[PDB]
Amino acid sequence: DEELRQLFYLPYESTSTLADRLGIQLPPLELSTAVTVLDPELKAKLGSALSIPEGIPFFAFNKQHSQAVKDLSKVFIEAKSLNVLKDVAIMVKDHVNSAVFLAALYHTYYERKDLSPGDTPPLPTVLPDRFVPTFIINKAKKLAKSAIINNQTEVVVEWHSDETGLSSRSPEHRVSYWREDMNLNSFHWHWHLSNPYYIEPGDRDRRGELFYYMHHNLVARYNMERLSLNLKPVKAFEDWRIPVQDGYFPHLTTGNGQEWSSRQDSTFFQDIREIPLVDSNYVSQLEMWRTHLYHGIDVGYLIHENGSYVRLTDNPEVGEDYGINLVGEALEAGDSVNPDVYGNIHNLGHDFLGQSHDPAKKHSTTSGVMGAVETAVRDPVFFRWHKFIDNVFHRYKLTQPPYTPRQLSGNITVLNVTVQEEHWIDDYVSPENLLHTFFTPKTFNSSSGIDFRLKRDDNITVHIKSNFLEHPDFSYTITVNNPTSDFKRMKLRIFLAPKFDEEGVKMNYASLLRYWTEVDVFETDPIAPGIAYITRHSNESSILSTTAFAFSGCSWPRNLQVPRGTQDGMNFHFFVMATDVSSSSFCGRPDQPIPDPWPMGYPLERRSSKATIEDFVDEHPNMMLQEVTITHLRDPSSVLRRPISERKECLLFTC
Amino acid sequence: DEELRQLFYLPYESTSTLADRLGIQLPPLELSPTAVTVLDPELKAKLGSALSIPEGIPFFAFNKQHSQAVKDLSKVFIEAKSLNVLKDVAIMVKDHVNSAVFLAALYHTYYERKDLSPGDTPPLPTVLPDRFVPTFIINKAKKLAKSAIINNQTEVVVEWHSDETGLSSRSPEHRVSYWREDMNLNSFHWHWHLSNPYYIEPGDRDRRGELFYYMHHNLVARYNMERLSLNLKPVKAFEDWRIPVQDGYFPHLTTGNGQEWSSRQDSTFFQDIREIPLVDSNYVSQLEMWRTHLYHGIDVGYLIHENGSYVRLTDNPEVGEDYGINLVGEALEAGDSVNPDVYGNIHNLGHDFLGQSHDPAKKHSTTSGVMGAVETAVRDPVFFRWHKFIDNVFHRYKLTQPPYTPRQLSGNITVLNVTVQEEHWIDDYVSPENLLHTFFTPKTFNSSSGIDFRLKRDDNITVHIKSNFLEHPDFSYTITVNNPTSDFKRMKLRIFLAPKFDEEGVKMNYASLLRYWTEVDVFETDPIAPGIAYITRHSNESSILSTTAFAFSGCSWPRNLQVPRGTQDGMNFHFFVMATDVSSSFCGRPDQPIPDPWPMGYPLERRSSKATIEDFVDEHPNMMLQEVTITHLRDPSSVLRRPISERKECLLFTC
Ligand SMILES: *[C@@H]1O[C@H](CO)[C@@H](O[C@@H]2O[C@H](CO)[C@@H](O)[C@H](O)[C@H]2NC(C)=O)[C@H](O)[C@H]1NC(C)=O
Ligand SMILES: *[C@@H]1O[C@H](CO)[C@@H](O[C@@H]2O[C@H](CO)[C@@H](O)[C@H](O)[C@H]2NC(C)=O)[C@H](O)[C@H]1NC(C)=O
Ligand SMILES: *[C@@H]1O[C@H](CO)[C@@H](O)[C@H](O)[C@H]1NC(C)=O
Ligand SMILES: *[C@@H]1O[C@H](CO)[C@@H](O)[C@H](O)[C@H]1NC(C)=O
Ligand SMILES: *[C@@H]1O[C@H](CO)[C@@H](O)[C@H](O)[C@H]1NC(C)=O
Ligand SMILES: *[C@@H]1O[C@H](CO)[C@@H](O)[C@H](O)[C@H]1NC(C)=O
Ligand SMILES: *[C@@H]1O[C@H](CO)[C@@H](O)[C@H](O)[C@H]1NC(C)=O
Ligand SMILES: *[C@@H]1O[C@H](CO)[C@@H](O)[C@H](O)[C@H]1NC(C)=O
Ligand SMILES: *[C@@H]1O[C@H](CO)[C@@H](O)[C@H](O)[C@H]1NC(C)=O
Ligand SMILES: *[C@@H]1O[C@H](CO)[C@@H](O)[C@H](O)[C@H]1NC(C)=O
Ligand SMILES: *[C@@H]1O[C@H](CO)[C@@H](O)[C@H](O)[C@H]1NC(C)=O
Ligand SMILES: *[C@@H]1O[C@H](CO)[C@@H](O)[C@H](O)[C@H]1NC(C)=O
Ligand code: CUO
Ligand code: CUO
Ligand SMILES: [Cl-]
Ligand SMILES: [Cl-]
Ligand SMILES: [Cl-]
Ligand SMILES: [Cl-]
Ligand SMILES: [Cl-]
Ligand SMILES: [Mg+2]
Ligand code: NA
Repeated sequence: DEELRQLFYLPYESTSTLADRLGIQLPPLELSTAVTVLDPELKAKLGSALSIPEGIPFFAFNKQHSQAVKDLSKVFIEAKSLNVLKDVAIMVKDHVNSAVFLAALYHTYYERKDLSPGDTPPLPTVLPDRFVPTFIINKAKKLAKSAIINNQTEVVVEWHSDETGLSSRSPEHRVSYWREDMNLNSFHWHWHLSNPYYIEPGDRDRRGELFYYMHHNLVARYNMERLSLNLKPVKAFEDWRIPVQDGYFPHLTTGNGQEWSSRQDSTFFQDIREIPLVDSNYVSQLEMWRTHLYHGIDVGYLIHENGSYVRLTDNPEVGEDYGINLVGEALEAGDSVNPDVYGNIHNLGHDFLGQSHDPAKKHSTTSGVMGAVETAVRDPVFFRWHKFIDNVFHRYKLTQPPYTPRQLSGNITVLNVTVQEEHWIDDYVSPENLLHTFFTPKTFNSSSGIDFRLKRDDNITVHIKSNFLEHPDFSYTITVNNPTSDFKRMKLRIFLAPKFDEEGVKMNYASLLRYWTEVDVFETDPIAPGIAYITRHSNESSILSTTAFAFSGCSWPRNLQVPRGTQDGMNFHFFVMATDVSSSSFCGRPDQPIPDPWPMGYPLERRSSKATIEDFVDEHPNMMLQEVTITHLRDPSSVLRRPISERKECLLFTC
Repeated sequence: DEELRQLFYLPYESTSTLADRLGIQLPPLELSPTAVTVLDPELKAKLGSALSIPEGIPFFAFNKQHSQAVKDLSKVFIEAKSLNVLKDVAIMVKDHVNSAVFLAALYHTYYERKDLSPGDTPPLPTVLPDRFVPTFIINKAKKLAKSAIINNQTEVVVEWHSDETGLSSRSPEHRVSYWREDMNLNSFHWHWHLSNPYYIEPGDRDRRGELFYYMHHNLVARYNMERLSLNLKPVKAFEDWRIPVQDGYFPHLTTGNGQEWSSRQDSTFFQDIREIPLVDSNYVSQLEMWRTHLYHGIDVGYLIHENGSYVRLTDNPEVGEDYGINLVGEALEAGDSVNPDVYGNIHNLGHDFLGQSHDPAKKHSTTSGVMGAVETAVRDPVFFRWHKFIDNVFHRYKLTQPPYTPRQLSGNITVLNVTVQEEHWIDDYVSPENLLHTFFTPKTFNSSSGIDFRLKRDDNITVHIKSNFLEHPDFSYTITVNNPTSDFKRMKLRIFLAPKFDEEGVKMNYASLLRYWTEVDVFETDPIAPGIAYITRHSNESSILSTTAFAFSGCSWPRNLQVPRGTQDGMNFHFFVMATDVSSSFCGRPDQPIPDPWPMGYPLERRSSKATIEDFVDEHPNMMLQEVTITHLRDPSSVLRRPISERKECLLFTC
């Protein structure tokens, strides 16, 4: 139902206001203004859903907030039909926190089999306040008021990065376009609502490992963006007695008029003394959880709360859990084997950072953006926290034995690899193995999210325009040989990493492990004996799902599919492996197991005796190491032939 | 001109919006690159730097560029040939000037023009309610307004409590937030600085540097009395600028342009302000060297003029010589300093260092904190730490002065008796002699003169804002004196208040009390006939007051804060009375000299060989030391007779 989709709209307005605008029939009303009557029978089913007060965000990492979303979605998910779901939504909407309501709805599309996440509205069209700076939203309300007066039905407002921080004095602001990318922040929301740590254990396959894998890829790609910008790779925030050097001022205000808290430079990670105090958590508490978890990783087993020991291995027996998954569930934490011993490090860390401006709650303040999944990626400290988290996972990966020859062997030989950018501008054909990136404006209709009307009959639409990194489509072709006498199935596994570090030194195999990111991992049609060519288009990538919002549901943003690269051209490894055998691979499918038994990111998450990626690949005929150049264009038209006039004369052959 | 007063209204709206609402005839209009007044080139050429301050930021009173802009705009207003022309100029420039700069210039104009009276200016909270009322409350008002209009309701009242801006149970400084955030006190601060701006043409005020000292000394002293009433320790100067400011402050204020005031976390360093542009920066060690230079001048008894000559510092001046306290004040503020290059601009810049300490290198595109503006700075607990430092500099200077000689303290009139009596305020209770009370009472004002709450033009909506204030009953005092001479004698009575005991319960000696004395009433009497006379003064006549939520207009110590809070059990205060031989006193009069040649606060700002105030007063028949008790009532009706039936028995005589 596009009737269902309407429930996402105008989340800060009453159900009556939404219903009036949309011609939705309402259940009985009463005065709390006009508010729906909440049937006692429905209320009895709602668990803790109503316990979260209106006027604050959904704090996804907080136990009480997550339980409320889980409790509300439970009713939505268990509704006997979509018509009944629609009725329950309409009835409860006036009585639940709006962000909790929205989170529960999105989660419901992932959990219900008769709903598709691709049919949910793009998050920025629903909660534009989460992605657009305070001053721009305020400027839009102004422009709307004037437009209505002068009988203008449309207005467009826009902004630029030059307006939320000063790059010339703040190196971290150089990558704010990427951290603040509305599609990336929405992807983060989708990931956590598709794979919430509070999910009933068993209803996901390898969710702890997927937590590791998606965030590993998120951190790796961030670093590629940093290298593209002449920044040093992100440093883990691991010594928690050192103040967080780089603060962050989000410049965001919620639809309830609540401006998000900021964090000054040089703020300490401090004990959170909650209200009530008995709900508090402490830095040395998190440190001891970390100590316990490091011990378990180092000795190769966790202790179950039931007293038994659980082996950690990424070479499991049939029916045994993967060690990476067990560590992930313990670290997030989700379905931990022992909450009392290993704790809740990653989630609470978000809340410590998000409350660090007022950790003893003396000043009656809001949380910072680290406290919410749809905003946390904006903050540079997100990536310092996740580099720490990825370090824990890599610590575990290093305890695993290298893949054996048999574990890496394959029947298919990889013979060649070529990458070709598609046509994107007249009179230019990209040389082979060269990819480009550039900035392009995108515009969306914010009136689905914010009611800009002064009075009922006003006809006003506010469009919001801003710049996004983007790239032309590209394809690649893998040439393989099947030397056997029968048809062979294979999975192609393709990963990207920069060739050089920030010092210009070639990264060895060990260092590259921290960088490999998924380009495309998929099964081919059966390969006939002999030579075959397999061609994939960038829009088909395993990391994508299926107008400012190209891909819907849970998807790595298509516009951030290619790292920025540099004006001179930046060199990347393009690793290809042929191995014997519609949702984003980063997101998984709620109702299906991970098909592939190999660990996520295989084979490039384990140590090797080989010193270089070159030496590693040379050992295996089913692996090939290709190379591409990625070039950022400040002015895309620069690729065009310039006249003989205006042509530049070079001092040293090239200029 | 009540048409003049209208210019203060709806400061965030266009001139067209104001004129339309008020039926003001407009000059020619045009469309800016909406309807805006045409600004005559002839007027523009007269405006100096007034137009250089962009719309959308506050007036930053301590900043030299902002103050110059207010001075430049007010100049045109003040020099206008008539009030009709003044109104014309105001109407014409309103669309083209920063609104806070506009308002400041207008208030200053009432002080500076002889045909205008500051008492006729609107109360500041009715003009800029956003400066005094929390963000959440203004936003709640907008919501209540929208609903009211829809339901044909022409009036709405919103209110709030201190429990909503900080948590007293975890933040001792919040216990005195009611006083620091008192809207009348903050308005008084605005008035003081616009009546006595440091940028005034030198000579157009008498002893302005000394008045800067004196008003702030009284402001700090009264704050300390409020702290003692609340079982808080007296305020500590912020003097070692290497130490982070322990107590932060989150103002919870948002301007009418939607710009939320910056906050300051606990434990924030006082840091170099690297301005944009960088050449406009100032540095902590720079301020420290100005301080070193000033301490030196104070200690050796002279300042060095920028012309190379030395200027003696003395509070015993020759006729025609400046007062040392005045010279120090002008150097410290700074205002008409003898040597800007040597003594600097310590006090003003310190406000800006503190106000920008959340982002001192301007990396994060942020706004200033409340310390940057005169109408908000008093809210911040650090205001009083900064002013305790400032008062310490002034006291350092006062201590270099020789004690008053017998001749300087002698008088013809003898003080025989002193009595204080609270007026009637509740039926069936008469206050015992020498007992004063305080309690909290609500006050309400109409905010619709400041904020346009209309959705569309024809809406009839008024938003009242209600909140609690400290208050006290009227009181009077009577001084019994004797004139033992043979002719009529005129005298000035000088009455000061200070607590008797410090925070440790120890009797404060003479030296300690110097830091506490605050003006109660200083005034000249009618000539006193030979023999005995009784002089009775009502509290509403006090010299510290000027002449409905806003009792006294123009520049006045708040009547509601005239009496320190006191305690539930009753707190004891010295009430010092001196008879000396011959429009708030804190504000002075713009056009007239200080009539009294004695230093402000005489004789209780100099050292004495006498150890106690008792010993000091006993030496002089024209001085008497009285004592009063001040008792705060949580519930004012508690003073009433209770039913014999309901009285509870005490274990230890009293309970
Ligand atoms: C911008 O977005 C909103 C989507 O909510 C559109 O508003 C709808 O417009 C249709 C056609 O006028 C109305 O029938 C609906 O009642 C509107 N929905 C709501 C909730 O207001 C709007 O049309 C879009 N504007 C443009 C230019 O496409
Ligand atoms: C609240 O304050 C405003 C003063 O600004 C009053 O609004 C005026 O009301 C009169 C009478 O209706 C109008 O003619 C004026 O045009 C209004 N002025 C403005 C600027 O709107 C309002 O009346 C006050 N409300 C009460 C109850 O006193
Ligand atoms: C409002 O404006 C839109 C776009 O400007 C126009 O297409 C439409 O006819 C109007 N809608 C209504 C209901 O008046
Ligand atoms: C603890 O739980 C695990 C579940 O896998 C089980 O295998 C083990 O037997 C349990 N320990 C005991 C002694 O119950
Ligand atoms: C190749 O295919 C055979 C037959 O399916 C399979 O059993 C074996 O695992 C593969 N061998 C190699 C060389 O990896
Ligand atoms: C791979 O393909 C590229 C271009 O299509 C070509 O330069 C190269 O010769 C090929 N290598 C092999 C082994 O076919
Ligand atoms: C790839 O996706 C983008 C956005 O959806 C689209 O512009 C482009 O045409 C797509 N390419 C193809 C051939 O589908
Ligand atoms: C607005 O409402 C008030 C009462 O709240 C009323 O006195 C006044 O007449 C109204 N204004 C108009 C123009 O009707
Ligand atoms: C410097 O200024 C003072 C101010 O009174 C004046 O008396 C003195 O003559 C000046 N010094 C010189 C040398 O000009
Ligand atoms: C007392 O009055 C006389 C006459 O005016 C005056 O000279 C003297 O200064 C006054 N004060 C004292 C203490 O003598
Ligand atoms: C002062 O006045 C009070 C009350 O009016 C009286 O009781 C006391 O005796 C007086 N003292 C003198 C010295 O007159
Ligand atoms: C003193 O001022 C207050 C506030 O304006 C007023 O309520 C009281 O009546 C005044 N007292 C007298 C007697 O003027
Ligand atoms: O989890 Cu995805 O934000 Cu730390
Ligand atoms: O000066 Cu009155 O605010 Cu420091
Ligand atoms: Cl149901
Ligand atoms: Cl942008
Ligand atoms: Cl701590
Ligand atoms: Cl508590
Ligand atoms: Cl600069
Ligand atoms: Mg100090
Ligand atoms: Na909110």
